[PDB]
Amino acid sequence: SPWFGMDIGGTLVKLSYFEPIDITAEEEQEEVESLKSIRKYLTSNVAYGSTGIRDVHLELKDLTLFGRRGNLHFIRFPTQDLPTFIQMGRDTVLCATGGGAYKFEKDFRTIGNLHLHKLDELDCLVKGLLYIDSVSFNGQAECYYFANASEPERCQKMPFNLDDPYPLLVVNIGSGVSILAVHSKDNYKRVTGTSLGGGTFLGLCSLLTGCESFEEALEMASKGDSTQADKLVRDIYGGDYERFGLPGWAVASSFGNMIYKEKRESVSKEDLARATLVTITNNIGSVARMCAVNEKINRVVFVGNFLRVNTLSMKLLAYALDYWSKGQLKALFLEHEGYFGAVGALLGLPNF
Amino acid sequence: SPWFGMDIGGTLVKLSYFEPIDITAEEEQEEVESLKSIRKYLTSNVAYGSTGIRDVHLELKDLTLFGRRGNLHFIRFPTQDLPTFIQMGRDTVLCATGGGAYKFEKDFRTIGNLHLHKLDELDCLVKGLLYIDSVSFNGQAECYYFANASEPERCQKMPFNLDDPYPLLVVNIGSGVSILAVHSKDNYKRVTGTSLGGGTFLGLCSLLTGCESFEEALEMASKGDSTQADKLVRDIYGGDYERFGLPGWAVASSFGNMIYKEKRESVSKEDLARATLVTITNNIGSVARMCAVNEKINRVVFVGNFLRVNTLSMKLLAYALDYWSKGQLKALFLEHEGYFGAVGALLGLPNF
Ligand SMILES: Nc1ncnc2c1ncn2[C@@H]1O[C@H](COP(=O)(O)OP(=O)(O)NP(=O)(O)O)[C@@H](O)[C@H]1O
Ligand SMILES: Nc1ncnc2c1ncn2[C@@H]1O[C@H](COP(=O)(O)OP(=O)(O)NP(=O)(O)O)[C@@H](O)[C@H]1O
Ligand SMILES: O=C(Cc1ccc(C2CC2)c(F)c1)N1CCN(c2ccc(Cl)nn2)CC1
Ligand SMILES: O=C(Cc1ccc(C2CC2)c(F)c1)N1CCN(c2ccc(Cl)nn2)CC1
Ligand SMILES: [Mg+2]
Ligand SMILES: [Mg+2]
Repeated sequence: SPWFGMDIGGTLVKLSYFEPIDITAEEEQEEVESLKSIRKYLTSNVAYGSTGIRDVHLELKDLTLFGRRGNLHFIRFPTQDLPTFIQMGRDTVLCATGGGAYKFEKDFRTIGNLHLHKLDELDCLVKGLLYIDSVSFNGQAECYYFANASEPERCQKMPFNLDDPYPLLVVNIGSGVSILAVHSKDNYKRVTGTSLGGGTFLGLCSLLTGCESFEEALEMASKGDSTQADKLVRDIYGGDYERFGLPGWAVASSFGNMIYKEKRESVSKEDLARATLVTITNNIGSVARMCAVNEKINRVVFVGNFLRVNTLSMKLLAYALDYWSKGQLKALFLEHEGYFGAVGALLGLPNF
Repeated sequence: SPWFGMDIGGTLVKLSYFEPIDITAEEEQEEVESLKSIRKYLTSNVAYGSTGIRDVHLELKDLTLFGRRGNLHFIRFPTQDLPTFIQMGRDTVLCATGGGAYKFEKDFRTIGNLHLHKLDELDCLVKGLLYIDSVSFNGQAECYYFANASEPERCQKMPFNLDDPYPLLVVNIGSGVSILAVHSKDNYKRVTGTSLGGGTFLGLCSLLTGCESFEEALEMASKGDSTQADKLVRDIYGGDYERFGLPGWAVASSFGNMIYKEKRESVSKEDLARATLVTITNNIGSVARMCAVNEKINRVVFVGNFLRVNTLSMKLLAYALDYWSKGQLKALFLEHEGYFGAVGALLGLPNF
């Protein structure tokens, strides 16, 4: 049977598949056609149906897992299209995590003799993240940060070493946000969460601008000016608020200029997309900073798919965490951002 | 000259006026007509122009201030209409605070010989709050909370004593949010702030629903169902998330159901007004709780005008702080919610 791990989130299903590359002559003969056509279908296509995507650039090659050499593949599709996935499956031990492992448990069991083992979101995320960093990204660092995030002429992606990764604050930006404090391989807790996450950005953006995809929303935001919608410290004070070290450019009230009808009439959809992105991102950064301070942790790693192909938000998080913490905290990012739960699920396979 | 204190915020100007009631026979004769017509105009009207309002129910009567007995009056109008206020003034020592004391400094000096003394927002808020609580609300408690905020059949406003008020976490919800830690009468700090405040509610509401006033926005929200826009824990898990004590009713992603076109098409403006209010209010509550935990303070007082005639948000804050803190924190409220900076300004008058 094929080796999958699946993280069924509120928005996206993430799938990790291990493709063995040490298939012997005897093993190839003694393999069932449906197993052969699964591997063929998955490795010969990068789009699956109309909404499935293989993130080819993330592939881990020549990985030794469970005593086999193979390639680790990373695949995603909308949770909305899980019925299509299950129907295809009805035309195997499945380790699954995320809320959808519970919600859609009965649906997966419509696949005859399929064994569904549910694993907790937290153990899977932590196990997957530590594993991927431990095997490296094909010899390159899995973890990176933005050096000199204060000056834009100097700001550049640089690798970051996590050989001793503890303690770690993990900020998981999915539909919502979960915040975890990791003190060791077996000692971690969910510190808190916020409901202002990726689904808020996408939902509000679609309401305000009519955008029809995550990528279109980011493309509108790259052309916008959030200060058209937001009220800044200088709009209230006429400059800096010296007494409390608030610069004139800080946002005092997100969307706060939209209380005036004349401003609502002149703002562009691109401006509103950017103000939505900036509002959500800054609020995540601030919550992350308060949790780091309370947990006494200075390394904050951001994961989840809100940050995929989203350099605006990454740079904003890098700059804001460094500025508002007076350099006490480092914003850290990971190449395999959205897939750690799916990997951790796959890694629970020996337990069954 | 009349005794005013003024807090010019980003959205509202708040004015406290002390009306002496011990005016002797000689003092009344030796008073200039313009001084007489000011007092007459202010005490004989409750609407001023088309946007000024005297909050008559807040009046403090027979207060002894600066060695005179008088009544303390509380008046508000939009910062947008401050030019009208200044023009009326051109047809006095002014203690002023808030950002607008700096921004509009030069405008106030167009009033001949008027002396403008700017006072810091923080000192004024703390001084005003402690003063009003110390003199009481005409013999009644200035401070109150919602008893048994968990059960709605029992939930009722009850008075709360602040005779020793320290330490105190003050959460000032204006256009944005400022959070203060008060350890004594002369020892207080701004802990942090958030830009998701009252102006966010009003700005987003106006964009999403077309509402044209704060009160209309609250009226739409009272008729709405935020779960039409928000994605709940049970939408993702199918129930509670037992492992982390997240109830199925908690919001997992604010506006997170609005990523689906069919849901955007069926949601009502009232639903979106309520989701806006709930999103902003819960985020303020969560930030307040994290700051309380980090400052080791268990009493959290909420002020500012986001909460005036807004019992939905007060009850939401009362219930959420008690629930998520497992009863460790008390949400506290004050009758003179939006006016403490204006009172504190007035109290700086002897210094000049
Ligand atoms: N193709 C995409 N479609 C939808 N959302 C996307 C896409 N790419 C990135 N995103 C963003 O990524 C978020 C989902 O991230 P993800 O980490 O996969 O959450 P999730 O696991 O589905 N939700 P959760 O149950 O809270 O853990 C969305 O809210 C978007 O902001
Ligand atoms: N009549 C009203 N008009 C406008 N906003 C109102 C009104 N009544 C209540 N509000 C709410 O109260 C908020 C303003 O509160 P307030 O404490 O007066 O802020 P502010 O001092 O003007 N702003 P700031 O500079 O950040 O301190 C608005 O954002 C609304 O949510
Ligand atoms: O964690 C969350 C939200 C959440 C839930 C679930 C998930 C994903 C599916 C697993 C998330 F990403 C996010 N909340 C707990 C803390 N909250 C508050 C609110 C008020 C106060 Cl006063 N304090 N805290 C807000 C709710
Ligand atoms: O206080 C504020 C906002 C603010 C300013 C001014 C006023 C009123 C006029 C006086 C407010 F009500 C609110 N901010 C500091 C903390 N912020 C962050 C952001 C990212 C990170 Cl990572 N950390 N912190 C956000 C900005
Ligand atoms: Mg997820
Ligand atoms: Mg104010």
